[PDB]
Amino acid sequence: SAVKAARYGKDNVRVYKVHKDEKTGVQTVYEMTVCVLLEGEIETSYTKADNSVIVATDSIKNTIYITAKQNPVTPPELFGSILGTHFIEKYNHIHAAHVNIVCHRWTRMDIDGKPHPHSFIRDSEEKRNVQVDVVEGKGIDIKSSLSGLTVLKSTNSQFWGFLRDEYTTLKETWDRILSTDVDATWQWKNFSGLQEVRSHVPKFDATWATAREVTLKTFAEDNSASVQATMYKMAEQILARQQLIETVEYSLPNKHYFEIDLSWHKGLQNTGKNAEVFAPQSDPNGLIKCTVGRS
Amino acid sequence: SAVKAARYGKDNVRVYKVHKDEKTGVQTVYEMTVCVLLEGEIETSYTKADNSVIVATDSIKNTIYITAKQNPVTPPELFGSILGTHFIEKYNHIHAAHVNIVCHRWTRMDIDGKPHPHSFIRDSEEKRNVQVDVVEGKGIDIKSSLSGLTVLKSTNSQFWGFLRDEYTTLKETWDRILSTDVDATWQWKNFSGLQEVRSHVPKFDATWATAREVTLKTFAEDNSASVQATMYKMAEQILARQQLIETVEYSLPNKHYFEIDLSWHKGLQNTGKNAEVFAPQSDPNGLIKCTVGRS
Amino acid sequence: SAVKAARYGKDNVRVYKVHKDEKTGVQTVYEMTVCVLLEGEIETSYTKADNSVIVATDSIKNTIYITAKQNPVTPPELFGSILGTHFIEKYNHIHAAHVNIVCHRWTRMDIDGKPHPHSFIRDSEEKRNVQVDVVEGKGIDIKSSLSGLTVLKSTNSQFWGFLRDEYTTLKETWDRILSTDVDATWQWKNFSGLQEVRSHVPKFDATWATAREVTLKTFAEDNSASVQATMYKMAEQILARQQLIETVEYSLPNKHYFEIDLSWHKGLQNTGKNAEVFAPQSDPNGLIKCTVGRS
Amino acid sequence: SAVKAARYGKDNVRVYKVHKDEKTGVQTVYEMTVCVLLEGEIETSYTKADNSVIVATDSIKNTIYITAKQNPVTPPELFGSILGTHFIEKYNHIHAAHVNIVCHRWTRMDIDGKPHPHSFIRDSEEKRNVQVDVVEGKGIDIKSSLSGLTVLKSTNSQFWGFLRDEYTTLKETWDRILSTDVDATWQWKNFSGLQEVRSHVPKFDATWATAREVTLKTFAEDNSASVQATMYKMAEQILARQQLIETVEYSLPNKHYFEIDLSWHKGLQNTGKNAEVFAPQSDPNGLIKCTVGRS
Ligand SMILES: O=c1[nH]c(=O)c2nn[nH]c2[nH]1
Ligand SMILES: O=c1[nH]c(=O)c2nn[nH]c2[nH]1
Ligand SMILES: O=c1[nH]c(=O)c2nn[nH]c2[nH]1
Ligand SMILES: O=c1[nH]c(=O)c2nn[nH]c2[nH]1
Ligand SMILES: [Cl-]
Ligand SMILES: [Cl-]
Ligand SMILES: [Cl-]
Ligand SMILES: [Cl-]
Ligand code: NA
Ligand code: NA
Ligand code: NA
Ligand code: NA
Repeated sequence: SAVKAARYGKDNVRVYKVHKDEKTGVQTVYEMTVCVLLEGEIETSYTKADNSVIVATDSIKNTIYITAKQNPVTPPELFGSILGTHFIEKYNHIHAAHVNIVCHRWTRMDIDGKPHPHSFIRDSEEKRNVQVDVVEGKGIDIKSSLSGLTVLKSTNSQFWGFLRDEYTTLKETWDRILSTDVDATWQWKNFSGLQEVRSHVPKFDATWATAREVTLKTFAEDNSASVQATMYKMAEQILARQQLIETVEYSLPNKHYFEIDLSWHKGLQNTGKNAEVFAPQSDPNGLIKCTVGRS
Repeated sequence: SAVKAARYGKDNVRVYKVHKDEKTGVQTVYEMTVCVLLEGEIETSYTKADNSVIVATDSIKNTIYITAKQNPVTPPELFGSILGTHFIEKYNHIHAAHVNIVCHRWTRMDIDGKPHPHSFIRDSEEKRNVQVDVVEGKGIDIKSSLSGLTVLKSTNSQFWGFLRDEYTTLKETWDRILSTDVDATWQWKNFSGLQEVRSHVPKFDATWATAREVTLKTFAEDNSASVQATMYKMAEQILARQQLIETVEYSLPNKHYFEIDLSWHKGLQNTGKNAEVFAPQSDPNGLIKCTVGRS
Repeated sequence: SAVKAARYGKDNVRVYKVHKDEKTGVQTVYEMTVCVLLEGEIETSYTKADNSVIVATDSIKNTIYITAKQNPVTPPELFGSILGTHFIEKYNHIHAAHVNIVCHRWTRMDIDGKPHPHSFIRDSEEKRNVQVDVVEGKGIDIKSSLSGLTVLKSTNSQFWGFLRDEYTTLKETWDRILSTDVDATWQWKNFSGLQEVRSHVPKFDATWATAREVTLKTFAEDNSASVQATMYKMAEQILARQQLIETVEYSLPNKHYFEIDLSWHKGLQNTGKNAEVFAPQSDPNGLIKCTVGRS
Repeated sequence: SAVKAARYGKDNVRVYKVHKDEKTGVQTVYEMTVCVLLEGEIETSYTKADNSVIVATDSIKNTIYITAKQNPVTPPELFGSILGTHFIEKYNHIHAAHVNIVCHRWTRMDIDGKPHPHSFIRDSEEKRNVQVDVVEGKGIDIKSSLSGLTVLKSTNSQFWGFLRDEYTTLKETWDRILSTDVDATWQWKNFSGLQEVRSHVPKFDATWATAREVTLKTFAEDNSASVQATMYKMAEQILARQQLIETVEYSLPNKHYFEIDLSWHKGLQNTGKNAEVFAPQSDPNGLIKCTVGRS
């Protein structure tokens, strides 16, 4: 037997950081969940009980807190690059660090029309994430994403013209509900190291904002021929707006809302043009994925 | 053996309804999860296998859809009163209906600064709920609530002066983080029946809005001496603003964020006045409850 | 405004305890989640910011650990009685303690046919719970329960003879699947205090075992006319077997498995007597409740 | 812009199947959740709104039910191979099918010491899974797994000798609790097609059973030097026992149970040799992974 691949570390490390402007009194909070997995010359911990090569996962947890104390935690693309670089520079036998960060929303409260200096609201479960892989000699690969963005439009979605055979019961339609939970990932070009990541810092927040805006506008305005077609249009625009992105991936469930035929009850009309009451379906659901890159 | 209490019905009935203004093109969606449990002269279904007294739970599900087709679904206090009244009027041997409604957020999207006519976003997991108990001869009792409103303030929360004995390790503090998931319930005065509920329809949305506003402002502005003290002030204001409410109940977890002592590492200062990085605790949590009524 | 009711404490306190027999080498583990809420003369913490009446929730957490160190944690009915008695005896102004305990399964592993001395498996998510209310001057009220016991039978369940009207579409049936998650609660007669609870210690484990056995046998052997009828038979037997129980309550979802008509595809027969493939429904579900007591 | 990768299908398809022996009266149930994603020449559905290349996801759902009606659903490795082969053979432009199956436990009840003919219990949340990738011209790749197997041992776990530096606070230990949720995957050698899979049918259930047995025995009997070391020993044995497996992967969380120092309270001794009461930690957790293959 041989170890073909090994990685280990600390998952589900919850971190909060507060920034206090002494000038203005204004406080800003950041809350994340962090995962760090390491690889390197660690095979003997598995094969020979040799713990001397193990940086304890508890020590990894400590490091995350220390790094957050001494560095900015935003944008998470920078924080994660700093964190991963740390492990491969500090430990000679560690050659890769895999850092995943989930950012939780704490949005400043408006009270009486004015931004409150130190109160916040979790205004939805949408997340901003990063995956950062720091590999000794091979630079820094960053995948940024948004997830848990739940949307619905009540009309201007169509689905017709699909393949019909002896397994098909689905009726063509020119007017349906479309609802999904958006998972969108943009993959940056490889960066040579931390100096290069630092050089692009302003692009990370801006690109996140553009991706969200494009997603929302396109969903709302597209007279959609299918989930496939709509999602392609989203990906095409993001790539057009940020040249340092190599690929954009979307993964979208099609969360079905079914018509309910009530005609058995006193001839009540609740289908097609007369559909007002629908049954949301918890399962099953369509799942549609696409990765779009440059020609 | 005797049946001392019995109730039965359909839970987790998901319902969507759309309203279409043909004038303006504007669509509005409502999505709920509904539970209906019935009581009455049904003991023999349990004791004698006599199913003749059972209105099938499947029929209850059908009724919910039919009622939603033929009536307004908002405010949920009205919808639930209509639904419960239906069962006790229609079936001679059914004498109580217990209706629980959870309303899910579908907030109209702003695209380019303009309200979109038919696209929506789930802008958080906060819910608006109602519990309606319709009892033959005893009217309609309505409890309205908001839940899942998650908030945090980074300062202006204190906790000092509490009882100290040989079980106490907690240090007094003059500056801490306060974070909670708000569950707030207001109980209306008993209504004689549907005509009376209809007569008060405008008060339901207005009171929900006031309760939310009061909760948020009070949390943000109170230099809090304890969760207990802050929540009392919220309840006092709601009761003052709506005379048709008899009681207000709050149930608030105290979701702890712990300081992390980093002084073992190079003398790093991260406690008291120097606290910047904290560890959110998933469990355990304080749980603080209060019911406030009129003197 | 006046405080009509108030309670506060610590929820979600996870506790593990190990017992080591030095004779035999055999270890036994117990794992619980505990909630303790207190009531008494504490209104001024809410109304006047008077924290002097508050036993901090952190201190409540400490107490739970200390009590578990110094006392047996099984049966949970005894542990919870000891814990609640502590608070009302120790603090003059605390007059009620409400203790909820959820016991998690750690079942000893069989390796090579022999019981292992110190390895355990979580052999399902079924829980054994207790709710203990200790009220100064009014003794100790104990509700014991099992929950999360998920069962299914593939035949010998019928549902016919129910009320049919213009809201009914459900077809009568003589052969269906029946599946549920059992929640069963037995309420003990009031106990005068801790000495009395101690006097009945052997009955707690025995009654839990009987309730589970009766539930399982009755479900498996009853040619069920309805959930209502089957659950009544379970409750009747428990009450017959343990005289110190006053009431038994069951709450049972009816988790539907629907036939799938495949006849549109090449005349495939998959309904009634020919039903082999079914669609489990996640929602909605029937919910059936009964409380049975003594005549 | 170009489509670099695309896949789509139906997720969360819940399926139940019953087998009835008319001889003996004995019924056996199977319950799964199935996901099928397809790839092929479908780019134009995304880029040109050309739905003619789409086999509707609703039709995929129908197919799953039809296939389950006409074929055995066990072992899931066979069912998934049949299902995936179907799509690539039936549709000329579909060239890959990705089939994921989660099998849920329905274990026959023992009532009075005898196996019941048609009643079942969900005896834990452990799953048996398969991932089957059927690729036109490249055969059938099957990954089998077990997941959600939760275990704990109260002693005979050690962790000492690890790297200590200025980020390390963790104390070496010779006696700790070890608890994990086992996720174990075995990857079969590529199969040329369905005839070859059929030829190995008996090996699938047998290998699943061996993997579970080896996992459980090794966990219980190993005087563990680390999670890394213990998991390696599990993987080595599986590979030794089944030659048609190419790799074994384990992913194991280290779910921490912390000592609680109670010495501040009346000198109570609850650490090291005197540790009886521990605090289970919900987060963070160690995460340890290994892929082991043949030399
Ligand atoms: O947008 C859609 N894409 C699909 O592939 C599909 N299949 N069924 N319904 C569908 N709707
Ligand atoms: O606001 C608070 N109330 C309490 O009762 C308490 N106990 N510990 N900490 C606390 N904070
Ligand atoms: O056992 C049942 N009880 C009910 O009350 C019911 N209603 N529909 N189906 C049902 N099955
Ligand atoms: O078994 C373990 N492996 C590890 O890598 C580790 N790190 N901390 N604790 C640990 N325990
Ligand atoms: Cl779909
Ligand atoms: Cl608290
Ligand atoms: Cl039902
Ligand atoms: Cl670990
Ligand atoms: Na290195
Ligand atoms: Na009536
Ligand atoms: Na007292
Ligand atoms: Na093909």
